[PDB]
Amino acid sequence: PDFYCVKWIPWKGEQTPIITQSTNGPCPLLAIMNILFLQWKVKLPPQKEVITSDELMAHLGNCLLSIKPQEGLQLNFQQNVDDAMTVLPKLATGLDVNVRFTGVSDFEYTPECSVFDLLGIPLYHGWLVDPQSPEAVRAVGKLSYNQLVERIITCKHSSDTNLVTEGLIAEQFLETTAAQLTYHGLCELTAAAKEGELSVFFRNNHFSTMTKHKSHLYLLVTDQGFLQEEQVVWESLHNVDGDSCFCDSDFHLSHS
Ligand SMILES: [Hg+2]
Repeated sequence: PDFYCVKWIPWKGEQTPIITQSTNGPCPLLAIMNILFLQWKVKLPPQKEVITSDELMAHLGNCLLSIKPQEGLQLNFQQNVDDAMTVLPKLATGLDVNVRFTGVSDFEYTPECSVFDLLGIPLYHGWLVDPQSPEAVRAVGKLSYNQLVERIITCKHSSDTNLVTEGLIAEQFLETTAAQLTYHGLCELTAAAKEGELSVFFRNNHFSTMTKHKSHLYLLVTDQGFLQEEQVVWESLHNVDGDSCFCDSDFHLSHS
């Protein structure tokens, strides 16, 4: 959380910085910031090696406050900026994220969602309930995750056996989809993402910087272990869980 290592890479033919972490924390700061660095919206002095949160925060503050309104939600805009600013300091420490299983862009709104929306950064997750299993669909339905854990507990202590049944139908779905990415999710997520756009991907209380390229998904390699490995930049998100290929800045294969 204190200091982060900067990694310089040849992004779109220009030396561009990227921020690394070994810690694997639940801070979306780096996910958001790396997107901004990749879009050249923040620039660092060429020599830079290490960076603090307070700099990144500063850079982010300026970035949000420098957004000119450009066509739609008017009184919302000004509240969203104020919402973004009030929650801005939380982005360093960590964040509760309550997904919904109804679609890849679906969360319970908290004001931290304003920062993504202001900056035009999509937030996605892959924890989707399958249409194929329609008992789980019925049991989960409208509910978000933290609502589903409440209802599961409520369903245990019900005397009605219908509810107690569904309380297990749902408790199954979380047990079977424990790694928070279903195959149905990965398909829907791929189709959803705009080719060559940067976005943030949520899974197991981690935020990753994501993009789509030749209609395949890749995540940025935040890992500090590959700090020296300039040729290791993107990692494929082709399978639901397992083996994955690494790529350089231009999406060509690479090895260590
Ligand atoms: Hg959020």
